[PDB]
Amino acid sequence: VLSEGEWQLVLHVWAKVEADVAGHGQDILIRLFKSHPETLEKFDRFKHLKTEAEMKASEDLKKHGVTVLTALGAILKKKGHHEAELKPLAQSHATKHKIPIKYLEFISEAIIHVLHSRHPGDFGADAQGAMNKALELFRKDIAAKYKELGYQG
Ligand code: HEM
Repeated sequence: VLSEGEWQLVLHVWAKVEADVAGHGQDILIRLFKSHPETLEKFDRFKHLKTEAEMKASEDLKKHGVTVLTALGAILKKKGHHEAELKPLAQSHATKHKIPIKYLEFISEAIIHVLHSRHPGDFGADAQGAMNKALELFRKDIAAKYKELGYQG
């Protein structure tokens, strides 16, 4: 469980992410799709994109970046009390999208890389540790829902 001091670090940087959700979304999806190409194959709507330049040019990709970050933001601001927000997400990602838990680990690492690139001053090692802990909590709760449904990972 994160302390109140650790949640503050998390939400202090997230308030900067929120100044430009779309640019953040874009960087994070592209980082993920380049680092772990197998993730790109889950998206019929993106599968055609072959280069980084094509990814950067895609308005639909940018739109879906905002979608993801806005959902994640709603969860982070619950400070761990995120039952109502998490449930629908695990359900669709386990059963409809077929997303292994391992990919949620990949996208976590993309989020931490981009926050460190864009926000060094607010994202020192103490902030990075807090954000890793929040993302682990997110992953741990989703994984429990997966298990229930028979999809664990
Ligand atoms: C930070 C974690 C993630 C969050 C907050 C998240 C959130 C969302 C949201 C809110 C939607 C739209 C509503 C829905 O269908 O449930 C969505 C759709 C989807 N997500 Fe995620 N997602 C996450 C991770 C991922 C990852 C890691 C992948 C694939 C590697 C994935 C695959 C998908 C797919 C295939 C769709 C449907 C897109 C479409 O065709 O419209 N998601 N996600």
